[PDB]
Amino acid sequence: CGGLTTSVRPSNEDKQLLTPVVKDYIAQQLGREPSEVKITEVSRQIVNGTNHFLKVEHDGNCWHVRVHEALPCYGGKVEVHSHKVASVGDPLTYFLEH
Amino acid sequence: MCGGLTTSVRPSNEDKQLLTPVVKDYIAQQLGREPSEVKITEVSRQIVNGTNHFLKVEHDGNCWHVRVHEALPCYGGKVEVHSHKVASVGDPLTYFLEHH
Amino acid sequence: MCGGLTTSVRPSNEDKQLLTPVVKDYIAQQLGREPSEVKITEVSRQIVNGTNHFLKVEHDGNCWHVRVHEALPCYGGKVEVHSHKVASVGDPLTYFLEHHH
Amino acid sequence: CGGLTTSVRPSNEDKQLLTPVVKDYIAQQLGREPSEVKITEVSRQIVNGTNHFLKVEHDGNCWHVRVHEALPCYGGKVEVHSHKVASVGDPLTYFLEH
Amino acid sequence: PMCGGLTTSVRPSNEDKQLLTPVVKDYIAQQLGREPSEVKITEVSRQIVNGTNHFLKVEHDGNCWHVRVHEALPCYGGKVEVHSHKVASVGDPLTYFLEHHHH
Amino acid sequence: PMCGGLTTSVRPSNEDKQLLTPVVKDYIAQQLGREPSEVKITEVSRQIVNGTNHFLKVEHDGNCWHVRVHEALPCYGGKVEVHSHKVASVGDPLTYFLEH
Amino acid sequence: CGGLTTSVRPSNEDKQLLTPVVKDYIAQQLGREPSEVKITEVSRQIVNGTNHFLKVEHDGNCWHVRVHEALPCYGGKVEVHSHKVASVGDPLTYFLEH
Amino acid sequence: MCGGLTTSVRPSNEDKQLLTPVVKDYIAQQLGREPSEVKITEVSRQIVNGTNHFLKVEHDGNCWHVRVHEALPCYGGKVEVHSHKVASVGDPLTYFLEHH
Repeated sequence: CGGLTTSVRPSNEDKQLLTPVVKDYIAQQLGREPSEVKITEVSRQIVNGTNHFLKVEHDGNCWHVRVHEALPCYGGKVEVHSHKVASVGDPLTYFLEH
Repeated sequence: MCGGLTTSVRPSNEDKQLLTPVVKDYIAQQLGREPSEVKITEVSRQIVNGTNHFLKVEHDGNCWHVRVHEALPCYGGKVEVHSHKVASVGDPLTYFLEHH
Repeated sequence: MCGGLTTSVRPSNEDKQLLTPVVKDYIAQQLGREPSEVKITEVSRQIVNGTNHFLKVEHDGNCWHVRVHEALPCYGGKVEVHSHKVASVGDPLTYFLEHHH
Repeated sequence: CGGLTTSVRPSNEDKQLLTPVVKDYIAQQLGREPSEVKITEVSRQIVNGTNHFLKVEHDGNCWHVRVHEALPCYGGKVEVHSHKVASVGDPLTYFLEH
Repeated sequence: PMCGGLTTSVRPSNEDKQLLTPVVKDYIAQQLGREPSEVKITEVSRQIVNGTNHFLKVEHDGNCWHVRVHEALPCYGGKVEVHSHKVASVGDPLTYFLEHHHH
Repeated sequence: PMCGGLTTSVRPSNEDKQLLTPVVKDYIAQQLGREPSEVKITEVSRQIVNGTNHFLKVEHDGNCWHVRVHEALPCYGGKVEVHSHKVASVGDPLTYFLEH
Repeated sequence: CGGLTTSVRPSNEDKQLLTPVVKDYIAQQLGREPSEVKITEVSRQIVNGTNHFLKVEHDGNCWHVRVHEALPCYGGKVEVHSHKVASVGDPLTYFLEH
Repeated sequence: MCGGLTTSVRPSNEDKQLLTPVVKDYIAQQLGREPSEVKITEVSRQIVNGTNHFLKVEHDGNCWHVRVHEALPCYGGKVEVHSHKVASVGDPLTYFLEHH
């Protein structure tokens, strides 16, 4: 359940994907302004599940945490996908922090 | 239409049992030591249907595997990188999740 | 793992309200006349997650559009044609569902 | 919701998976095996929903009917995908009749 | 065999009837090729089972079968039994199956 | 996640061959009505089982079957499936059975 | 499965079964018998899994190592529970070294 | 019979992939230095179902948390301490594994 397709070379896929990878991610953290980006291999996984956004207090600090839980028929994995430092009074909203 | 967040609430006991161990382990690995007190005070849920694209990417003589999530349009349509790891060109492209 | 059928039951009122109009119209078109009594006596459900592939297919100088369903492996993995229609090469490949008789 | 992807020419994987299934279907529809079968264009739609298998009595006849209901976020369409003549005593099982 | 003995046969509870009756009814229908009218469970006996199902590819005299063997752990009674088979190819993947030979 | 997935296929160990070969050989012999000449197990994949077998006496339309239903624990997928049945008389004791 | 129950005071059965085992362990760890030993709180975790007993050679030394692997539905943790220095010729048997 | 070990064998590639990193990290922490070559030469498996009892124990004015494993009767019934740590009386009793 939740398996990856056989790796292939990208086709149109390049136009959709390449830009995000080049942009802020890698451009931000990892130095700045990457030169050469080609991809070369792509593999897809269909995922249905739920994101749990959590406010967590630990030892006098406060994080927001994004935990992904895949449905059982999509592999059932539970993983943290990101966190950010927050204040107690901050609203718990959708976020992605690199 | 879909993919909105539920109103933030205090977690149930079931929520705490499922989520706390996973969060606790993540904090421990991020900080390099186990936390003493860990309390989930608020939870909000979002249904997500989409696809993860696992990519082998060569950039300026380096090779990364990158995990990019694409939500379906009716689940908000967001496209985001969720993780990367340094890899060798010969490494198989498999499922991964790499933290910091 | 998923994609099995539930045990057959007599339909609820919700089932009858959702399904009856669609079935009635289908029978009418198949037989060329509206039926008088239509009664759903048993229902069994299957969750399906997969992809529809809409295909333009050329064979011996004819062109069909073909709707092929592919269930995910954990929903049974079946690959099946669900309908076809005669088309021309210049027709756009769009969503369709074609009943023949 | 439930929209089709941009048309592309089929990949080698597409041709390997889909061509045999289509070829067999054409053969059965026409009553003879075709000589050339070529998929020239493909467009994909992700679907989640439920198949309802129904026993239906109408005007002294009995059919099994396969009705697909897409979830609202996958377009919400409700459609008959096939039927077969059945006896009242037949078990209601998975089927596809062309 | 410390564990894995059968309980004393009793009349089923309402919970038993609700869980098991639909499943049995559907199985009978598929076995006979016709839906039964009345289906009643009159007696139940229960066994705890811990063990492993082995799916096997087995080649014999130029034929290939996939075979489902259940092995209970020794302290659950230790029985090793074939439940079913299907004819397969050498090239077929060895996957989960359960074959009833319905009508 | 839930348990009761299949392990990766392997060639059988010597322990596997010793335990399983006799049982399979006998089963083939009974199915075909003659002992096979060559029997080799070439590949094996395992699934953990944790649950309960329900042995049932069932009356349906004036016939009587004994039915063996397996119920996996919730954390092993929760499936309830019939594994076998036999024709019985109404007066027969309900005991352990396996009918091919 | 595999979460910890809410902490409670130990039952009389808990005290009778577990106190001697804990007392003996403390005695061996400290090299002298304790006077007073009291269990004040207990939290329980059901675990199903497998112990892997390993003979491991590293840099000209040989250890036996006991690694516990919980089933996926019991949390999937893989942890070393003990080790002992051994010779290459020693049989690999069940052990627990404190 | 109950909770017996399998016959020792050379590890499979799956065994090496799962177990080697965990063992390597443990050795590193025990010795204070990462080993160069780590090789698993033999493996034996024991299937175990039971319960971990996490205990807060006060003994002669000191406070330990203790992890005691109890195997079910049909898995051998053994009761063993698997680890302890020094704790404060106010510490929450949570899952732990202490190597020191």
